[PDB]
Amino acid sequence: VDHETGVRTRPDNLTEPGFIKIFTQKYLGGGVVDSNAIKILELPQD
Amino acid sequence: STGVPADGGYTVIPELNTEIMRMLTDESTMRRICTVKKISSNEFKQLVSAGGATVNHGEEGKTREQTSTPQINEVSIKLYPVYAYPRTTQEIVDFSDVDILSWLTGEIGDTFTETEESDLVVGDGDKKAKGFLSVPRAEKNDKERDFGTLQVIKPSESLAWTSADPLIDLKFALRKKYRKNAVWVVNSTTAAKLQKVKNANGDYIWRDRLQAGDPDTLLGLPVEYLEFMPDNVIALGDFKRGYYIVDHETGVRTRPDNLTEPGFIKIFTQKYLGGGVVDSNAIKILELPQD
Amino acid sequence: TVNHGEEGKTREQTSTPQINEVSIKLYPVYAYPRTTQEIVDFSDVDIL
Repeated sequence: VDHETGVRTRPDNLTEPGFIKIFTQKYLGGGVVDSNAIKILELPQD
Repeated sequence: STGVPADGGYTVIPELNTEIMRMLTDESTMRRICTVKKISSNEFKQLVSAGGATVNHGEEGKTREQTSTPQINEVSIKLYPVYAYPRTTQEIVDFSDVDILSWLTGEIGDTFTETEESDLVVGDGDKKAKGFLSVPRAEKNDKERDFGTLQVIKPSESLAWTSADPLIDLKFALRKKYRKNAVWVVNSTTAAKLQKVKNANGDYIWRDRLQAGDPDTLLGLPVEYLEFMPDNVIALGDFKRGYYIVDHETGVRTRPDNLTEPGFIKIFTQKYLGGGVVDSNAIKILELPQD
Repeated sequence: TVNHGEEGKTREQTSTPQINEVSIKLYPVYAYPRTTQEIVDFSDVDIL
C-alpha cells in the first residue's frame, strides 16, 4: 500500500542552519491478504 | 508650542533617519592588503616554491653539470564557517522603518570584517583562519629559516622603545621583492607607543613627518593598522603575497530562517572564512618587550 | 559576535547587536535687527 502523494522530499535547511536535513518520506504499508495464497518453507539449516 | 505635548506637541513626529548608522563599519584592510581568492572547496592549496634552483656558470668547453631542481611547499588553508545567528523578533522586522533585515546583515558583515581582522591576525587556527601571528615564529634569515614560519625580531627593551633599530630591522628583514609593495601592520595602541619612542636625548624618532594628503606611513611604507593585534607587536610585509584570505565562492549567504521558531526570524548569514601565511618570507614580525 | 563554528558542531546563538538613540533637537537660532526704513531706502550698498 502506497499513498497518493508517495515519495516527498523536503530539504529542510532552516531549523538547523549550516545543515540541510533532506526529509524524504514515503507512507508504506503491507498486509497478508488471503494467506492461503502464500506458503512459507523454513529450511532445516543443517 | 512643541514643549507642551498637548499644545500641538503630539503633531511633531521625530524624523527617524531610515539609514541606521553602523558604528563598527570599516573597509576591511585585511581584504585590501591581502589577496582574496574566492574558491569552492574546504581546503585551498597554494603552491609556494621554496627555491633552491641554482646555476653553475658554465665555461666554453666544459661539461654542463646537473643543477639542483627547486623545491615546492604546501600551504593548506582550510575554510571554516564564520557565522552569526541573531534571533530578531518578527515584530521588529514588521514594525520598522529602518530596514532591520538589511541593517542586521550590514552589522553582521561588519562583525565578519572585525573577526577577519581578528582571525587573520591572532586566530589560532582551531577550526578557523590561522593568523600570521599564530603561525610559529623563528628569529632567522630567509636562507636558514624553515618555511611556514615568520621571521621574528626580538630586541631588548633598551633599543626597543628608544630607537628605530627594531623597525629598521623589520623593514630590511624583508627582501626588496616584498618591500616594493609592502605595508605595515600595527595595533593602534602599539602605533601610539611607536610614535612616542624617544631616544636618550629626548627627541622623537618618528617625528610625524607627514603632509595632510599623505597616508600614514613608516620608513617609507604605508601602515594599515589592525586593531585586534596584541599589544607591542608589529608586522610588515607584501600581504598580497604574504597572506591569503580564502573566501568561499558563495561568500556571505544570508538565509533569514523564518520558519524555525515563529514570531522570530533568525538571520544566519554564514560565510566560509579561511586564512593562511603564504610566502612566509613575505611577512616579518617584530616583538617588542612590554613596558 | 561570531562563534567560529566547527564542521559538525551545533551553531549556538550569537548576541544580537544593540542600537542607540541620538535625539538631536532643532531650536530657533535667530537675529532680529530693527533697521530704519530710512537706510533701506537711502542706500546704494544694499542693506537688506
